[PDB]
Amino acid sequence: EWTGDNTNAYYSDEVISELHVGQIDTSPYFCIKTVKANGSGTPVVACAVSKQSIWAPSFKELLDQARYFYSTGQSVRIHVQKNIWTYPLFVNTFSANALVGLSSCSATQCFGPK
Amino acid sequence: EWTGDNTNAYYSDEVISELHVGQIDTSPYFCIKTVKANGSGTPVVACAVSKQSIWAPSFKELLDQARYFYSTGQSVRIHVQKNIWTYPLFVNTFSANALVGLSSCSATQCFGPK
Amino acid sequence: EWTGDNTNAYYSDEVISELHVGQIDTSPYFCIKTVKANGSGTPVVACAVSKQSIWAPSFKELLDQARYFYSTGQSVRIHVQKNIWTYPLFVNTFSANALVGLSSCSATQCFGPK
Amino acid sequence: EWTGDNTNAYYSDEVISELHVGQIDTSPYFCIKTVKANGSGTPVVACAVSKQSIWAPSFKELLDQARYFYSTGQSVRIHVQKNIWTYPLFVNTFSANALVGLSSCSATQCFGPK
Amino acid sequence: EWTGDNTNAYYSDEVISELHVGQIDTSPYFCIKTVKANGSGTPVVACAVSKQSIWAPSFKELLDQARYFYSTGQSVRIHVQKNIWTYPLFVNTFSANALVGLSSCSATQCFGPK
Ligand SMILES: CC(=O)N[C@@H]1[C@@H](O)[C@H](O[C@@H]2O[C@H](CO)[C@H](O)[C@H](O[C@]3(C(=O)O)C[C@H](O)[C@@H](NC(C)=O)[C@H]([C@H](O)[C@H](O)COC(C)=O)O3)[C@H]2O)[C@@H](CO)O[C@H]1O
Ligand SMILES: CC(=O)N[C@@H]1[C@@H](O)[C@H](O[C@@H]2O[C@H](CO)[C@H](O)[C@H](O[C@]3(C(=O)O)C[C@H](O)[C@@H](NC(C)=O)[C@H]([C@H](O)[C@H](O)COC(C)=O)O3)[C@H]2O)[C@@H](CO)O[C@H]1O
Ligand SMILES: CC(=O)N[C@@H]1[C@@H](O)[C@H](O[C@@H]2O[C@H](CO)[C@H](O)[C@H](O[C@]3(C(=O)O)C[C@H](O)[C@@H](NC(C)=O)[C@H]([C@H](O)[C@H](O)COC(C)=O)O3)[C@H]2O)[C@@H](CO)O[C@H]1O
Ligand SMILES: CC(=O)N[C@@H]1[C@@H](O)[C@H](O[C@@H]2O[C@H](CO)[C@H](O)[C@H](O[C@]3(C(=O)O)C[C@H](O)[C@@H](NC(C)=O)[C@H]([C@H](O)[C@H](O)COC(C)=O)O3)[C@H]2O)[C@@H](CO)O[C@H]1O
Ligand SMILES: CC(=O)N[C@@H]1[C@@H](O)[C@H](O[C@@H]2O[C@H](CO)[C@H](O)[C@H](O[C@]3(C(=O)O)C[C@H](O)[C@@H](NC(C)=O)[C@H]([C@H](O)[C@H](O)COC(C)=O)O3)[C@H]2O)[C@@H](CO)O[C@H]1O
Repeated sequence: EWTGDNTNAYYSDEVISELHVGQIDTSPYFCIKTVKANGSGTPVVACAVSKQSIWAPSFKELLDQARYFYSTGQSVRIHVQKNIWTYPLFVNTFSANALVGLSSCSATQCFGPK
Repeated sequence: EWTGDNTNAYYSDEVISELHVGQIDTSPYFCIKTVKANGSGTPVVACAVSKQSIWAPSFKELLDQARYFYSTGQSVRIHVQKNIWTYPLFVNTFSANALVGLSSCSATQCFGPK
Repeated sequence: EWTGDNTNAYYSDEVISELHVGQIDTSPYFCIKTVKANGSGTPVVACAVSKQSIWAPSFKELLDQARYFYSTGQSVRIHVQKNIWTYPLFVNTFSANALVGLSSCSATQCFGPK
Repeated sequence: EWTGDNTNAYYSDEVISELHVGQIDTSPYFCIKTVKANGSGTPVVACAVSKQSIWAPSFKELLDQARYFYSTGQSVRIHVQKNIWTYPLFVNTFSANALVGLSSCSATQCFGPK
Repeated sequence: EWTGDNTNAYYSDEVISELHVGQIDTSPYFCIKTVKANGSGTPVVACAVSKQSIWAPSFKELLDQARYFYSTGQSVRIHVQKNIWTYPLFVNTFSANALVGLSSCSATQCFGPK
């Protein structure tokens, strides 16, 4: 598997606006919120939980890269795979998206799979 | 278990104002204090111990997040599980609360379980 | 093997312009895009992939160093080994270049092999 | 054992003046120096040594926390256990104080065992 | 062995001018160049190789301490042991000096072995 599989969803020109970290089922997890840098669209919520999903190996690098991007506030493309999380109250608070990639976006192009 | 369980407590629009690191019983641990962004209400102290309680496997993420929210001074929702730590002079100095989550807060809302 | 083997290629006076982090084939990975400080020449793309290639041991060090040199926008020499990644989609989204070294530069020389 | 044990000694309103990193008999170590924020008293020196003494599990948590309080220069409470390091030249260079905790100090009381 | 053995060599009031990360013989390594803050004297180049020499255990501590001092630009004392590294293409580019510790320096004194 790869972040750039067309079986994943991505969203260009996003700013990570909120950040949460917590625990579920003996696993640490974090979620981010992103909103469009130009005020449009609707927000995207994605999580990563450290020992679940096929994306578990990525957890610490994702979290670290989320934390960095969140602090600079730059334009980023956000990559997810839908319909991964299953605890109903959890997906209610956040969503069922699994974070799978982050790409910095210039004003013209983004630096990730497309 | 889950950070967002209803058996836990949360306190919104807090800002982390104190941070302390030590060791207890061969265990790294940290403690934070939080005060209302407006300065009213009663402070919240919560603690994480790296080898103890169901919440140990998230020790370092929570430390890393508590540190980041500590430096920015931003307003956050802090989540605890009360009546966890039992060494009475530890508890007297700090709390019986286990830290189990940290969410960023917008002025709108906070990005965490309710 | 060594970063400064003549079987490797390097590009001085570059600026890490873009950063992407993702997961491929159970490995967390990152790529960078470096531009000549002025606008000259063609960009170079280079990836490091946890647990993959002979350069795997250096993954975390090159990821932290890249994060730094990218936060500063300072001049660097970037060292690569060509034709390492073989997945044609990944190679077309990025490059086959394995990142193998990163050097700061002053106004005259860069601090690394050449 | 605990940072807060009355058999341990501590110092309020310190600022981490210096920071040093080295190795001694197999172990990475670091030493800090603190002086009172008002100029009073005499400097405190404290060291932590990896894989050595009962405080060894805290080495990296304590180093990260020492680095951070160093970078900010904020007022802190340093907790130590005295007479731990015996290496005569090392102690004459720094001290035999083993670093057992770090506490933030704000307008009101220092956040830690008192 | 100890950073401050008089069989080692040190230079005070230096600034970390350049940083390089790379890999050699399956081992991440890094090197630094230091110049007198007053401009006097000749640079010192020192390196740490994560798998080799008796200073291996402190590889990561020194890496983290070098990166911090390099980012503040503050004056330091660098300690090295001469004539450690043997591979001539490596020593010709950098040095045979192994990095063995780092101290922060006042305008009057350095906090470390003399
Ligand atoms: C000139 C003009 O008027 N352009 C606007 C645009 O606002 C908008 O185009 C956006 O910018 C780029 C190209 O113009 C990108 O292609 C965007 O396309 C994607 C993206 O984010 O990269 C493609 C991606 O596959 C889509 N993701 C999914 C799951 O379908 C997303 C997504 O559809 C949007 O970002 C919306 O996301 C949310 C949650 O709101 O877009 C593109 O957004 C263009 C859109 O058609 O409308 C023009 O008017
Ligand atoms: C197409 C199809 O329907 N195939 C079916 C599956 O629907 C079916 O579903 C799985 O059954 C398992 C047996 O209980 C599990 O319950 C699966 O859900 C869990 C899991 O254990 O893996 C339940 C668990 O509570 C979840 N944890 C959290 C924090 O939410 C996990 C977790 O969500 C996932 O591990 C991570 O996300 C994913 C999707 O990877 O999901 C359940 O899906 C299964 C047999 O019952 O196989 C086919 O028969
Ligand atoms: C009077 C008495 O000891 N009764 C106990 C039961 O309570 C006991 O479960 C224990 O509760 C104790 C206090 O009532 C201690 O918490 C026990 O051990 C420690 C531990 O080391 O694990 C002691 C230690 O002081 C505690 N650390 C701190 C910072 O307070 C820890 C820590 O609190 C643990 O995480 C427990 O907290 C929770 C809710 O998980 O507990 C603890 O075992 C039971 C078996 O011990 O039967 C009686 O002996
Ligand atoms: C005699 C005197 O000091 N008079 C006043 C004091 O009111 C006050 O002195 C210090 O004020 C601090 C509060 O900000 C602390 O209360 C000091 O108590 C401690 C401390 O640092 O917490 C208590 C601690 O137990 C002591 N540690 C040890 C090993 O004994 C330390 C220590 O004695 C001092 O920090 C000095 O140590 C060194 C190396 O310098 O003190 C309290 O003493 C302060 C208010 O203005 O100054 C005087 O005016
Ligand atoms: C006011 C002004 O313009 N300049 C002064 C200088 O006089 C001063 O020079 C330094 O003064 C220091 C404190 O007095 C030390 O004496 C320095 O000597 C050492 C050192 O770095 O610690 C002593 C040390 O033992 C020597 N190391 C070895 C292996 O011999 C080194 C070494 O010789 C030098 O660093 C030169 O090395 C190279 C390759 O360049 O010197 C002394 O340098 C100045 C700081 O340089 O700051 C002002 O106070």
